[PDB]
Amino acid sequence: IPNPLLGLDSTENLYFQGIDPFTMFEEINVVRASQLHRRDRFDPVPELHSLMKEGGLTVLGTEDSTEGRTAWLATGIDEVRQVLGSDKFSARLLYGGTAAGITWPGFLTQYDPPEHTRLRRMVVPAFSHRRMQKFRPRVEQIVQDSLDTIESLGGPVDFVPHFGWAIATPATCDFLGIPRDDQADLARILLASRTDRSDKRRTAAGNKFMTYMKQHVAQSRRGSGDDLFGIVGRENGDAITDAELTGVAAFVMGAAADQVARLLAAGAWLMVEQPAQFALLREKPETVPEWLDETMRYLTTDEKTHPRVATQDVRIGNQLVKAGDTVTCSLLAANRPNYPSAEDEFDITREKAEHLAFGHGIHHCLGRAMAELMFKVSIPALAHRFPTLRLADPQREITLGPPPFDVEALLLDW
Ligand code: HEM
Repeated sequence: IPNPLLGLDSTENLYFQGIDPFTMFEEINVVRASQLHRRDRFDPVPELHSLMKEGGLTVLGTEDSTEGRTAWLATGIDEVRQVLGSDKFSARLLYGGTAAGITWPGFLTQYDPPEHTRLRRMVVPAFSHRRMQKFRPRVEQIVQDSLDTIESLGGPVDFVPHFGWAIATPATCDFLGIPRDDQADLARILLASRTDRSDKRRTAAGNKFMTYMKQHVAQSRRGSGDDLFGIVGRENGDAITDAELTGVAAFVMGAAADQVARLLAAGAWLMVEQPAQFALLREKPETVPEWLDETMRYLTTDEKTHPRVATQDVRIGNQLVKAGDTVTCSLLAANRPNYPSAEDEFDITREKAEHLAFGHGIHHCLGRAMAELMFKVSIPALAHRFPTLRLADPQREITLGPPPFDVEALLLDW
């Protein structure tokens, strides 16, 4: 029971007779983790910078009950790696007990070994470095088309739709063999499922997409395409279900496509904030072999991992994480440990900049090679195309939305 006589926070004060206390505990902690992972331009916010100084593992929240659950945040790189690499944490148990089945088939984030291992192993070959090599020429074409469209319009141009989304939509669609004629309507439907203010209309749109995708999966899984479905379906036959394939594909075009768009927008913004450094990339790329890793480290566009649930008591760094506790890992804190300082600042010329922008352990980003391909093609292509790229209005702050790193609009001229 919150006490609204004492405090002002709306989220913490929400109460009505018959409210679920556990739900409120979970939701408040999610809100806290989210607030901590907003950004101050490219930087951690002061609240996270402060929290980081406290130690490598801190309490986000601790339930009203005697012997109730604690939600933890891991910020130290050692603690983050330890939690994410441990077999004593579950991802599945975040969504229900041992009894509860899979809620969203193909949502790998939600599986534990052994079934996480089998499903990921089945879908892995479609996401390989070799497979991305084969995909590069198509990505290069997508990027040039987008730059052509930008140039043809004239500045100012909003790089969120015209760069991030203009690349992410066709790239993710092409990867799944989605016919060119279907892609614009699908992107529109996905927009509605991500943003519509009516939850009812949001669900209708989501269902419309999943219906299309289920049909596409059934059509493609036994055919001869180089799309995800042909590859995985030909290789695995009936061992992978239509629902599992639908789930994987939907993540690629849904959530993951949003991530790529957000990364590309954040990248374009960094280029106009650090033009001398990216001039080095376009004119002498050989002198900056590790530019990609440094950029990923600095940007950390996926600030935090999904909470993991302790399956038994476990020592993390110095603390005791009790069975049933959750730990959320701050990839942002792990990647920016020395913020602020000269050494933390973006430096394109740095030695092999090591980072956890794509996570760690068994759940590490399946699409890392794809995301990297996207970025390694798009950013240099943009730099060469528009060397004079700048903010249309240097006086105006860039508006950032809720995490993950969410550039709402990026008006650039050249
Ligand atoms: C289209 C490109 C992408 C695809 C297809 C993709 C796909 C995936 C999938 C399927 C997972 C779950 C893997 C598992 O649980 O075994 C995952 C995890 C993850 N991805 Fe991506 N991803 C993409 C882009 C990105 C980007 C741009 C970032 C930002 C750096 C990112 C960061 C992460 C992180 C941090 C995790 C681990 C989450 C956790 O441990 O809770 N991904 N990715």
